[PDB]
Amino acid sequence: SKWIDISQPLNNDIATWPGDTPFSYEVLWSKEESGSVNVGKLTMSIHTGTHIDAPFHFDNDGKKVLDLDIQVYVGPTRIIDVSNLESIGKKELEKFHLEGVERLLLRTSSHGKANEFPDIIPHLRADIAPFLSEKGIRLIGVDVPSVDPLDDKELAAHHQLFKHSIHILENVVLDHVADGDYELIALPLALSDADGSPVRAVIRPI
Amino acid sequence: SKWIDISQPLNNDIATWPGDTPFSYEVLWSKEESGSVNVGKLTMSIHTGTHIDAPFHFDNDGKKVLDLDIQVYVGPTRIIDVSNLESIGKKELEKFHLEGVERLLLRTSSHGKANEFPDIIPHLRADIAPFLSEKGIRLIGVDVPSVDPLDDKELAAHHQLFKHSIHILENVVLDHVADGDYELIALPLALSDADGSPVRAVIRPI
Ligand SMILES: [Mg+2]
Ligand SMILES: [Mg+2]
Ligand SMILES: [Zn+2]
Ligand SMILES: [Zn+2]
Ligand SMILES: [Zn+2]
Ligand SMILES: [Zn+2]
Repeated sequence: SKWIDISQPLNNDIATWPGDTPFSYEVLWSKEESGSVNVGKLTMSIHTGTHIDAPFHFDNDGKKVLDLDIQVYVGPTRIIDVSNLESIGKKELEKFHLEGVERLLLRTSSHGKANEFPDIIPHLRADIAPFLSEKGIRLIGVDVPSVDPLDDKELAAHHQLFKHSIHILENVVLDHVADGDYELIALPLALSDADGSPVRAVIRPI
Repeated sequence: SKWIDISQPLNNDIATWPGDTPFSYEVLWSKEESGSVNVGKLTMSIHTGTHIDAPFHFDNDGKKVLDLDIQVYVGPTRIIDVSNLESIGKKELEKFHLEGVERLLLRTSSHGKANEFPDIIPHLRADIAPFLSEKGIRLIGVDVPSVDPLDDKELAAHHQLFKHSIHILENVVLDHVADGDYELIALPLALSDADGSPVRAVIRPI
């Protein structure tokens, strides 16, 4: 079975958090100019497109990207539909059979426009974290830019998730994939000091 | 079996090519400033650390990163030792068992210092490409910054490899891994317009 891309295309039209570094890929020096190669430059916010958060993003004493365990970001994953819900917590996830699940992707289908930043999204409620952690879930992914409300300064979901050893993947693209079981790859770059990393998230049906 | 990291750590001390953008990770907004999060800004040449080249790097009409087939960058890989050789071509690879191999990583052990740019490296000779392609090899990886000599402006190996449908992975770290068969992951970011991408390359022993 083929790997399926669930990442947002990265280009100058992609949205960012309000005021954050705009995405920029540019050819600084062309093959015609250099006589051999197109020399590029990439400038971006960490939290652009499909990406993972490190605890340092919301906790000054939290792990940086390179400290994160790579095993978390590769392996069996379950994908479920949680569309048409203002927020997702224990109550909403109790209806799913999640025994033995290690990684969980949530399709909210709430936004899905990579080149616009949403005004509101469905967030995850804090009680989701003990619930998921008890099941053995080590990674949660969402198809929106955040696990907390866009205007929230407390970031209760970010904090509680990492308190329970649950890692965070944001802006996956899931409208073209069915619910069910897959193998996931969503590896951070080896960034020694960073608060997160863009990733190429892909999945393969089991 | 656990995944093993074969990527170079990315930080402000990493080496770059002569003439390339220096690597920069900075915290744009501190948690003190934003009131909630540390937000990072990443500026880099795509040919920094462990990365893949897109044909657009050396051919104006070549594919950009997002156009590359993701299947090439995930799957069975063989790792072999080609240390203490000034250059590697058909002659040097004939002695290896490579039947059915799809992806090949070459340990030159020539450099291995991510924070220094080498003065000389072992390059791949152009006759490597028809040889590897005939065996079905779709990806070649090296533990140095280039498949061509550092001062070479023609980039014969880059061109010939692509001419034979062989993709290119550079700056893997292989000094801590044994020869043999593994599963490789080395996925480019979903960069619409780029000449290459940093990757998180990891391997798992069969
Ligand atoms: Mg020229
Ligand atoms: Mg603390
Ligand atoms: Zn984020
Ligand atoms: Zn986040
Ligand atoms: Zn390169
Ligand atoms: Zn190259």
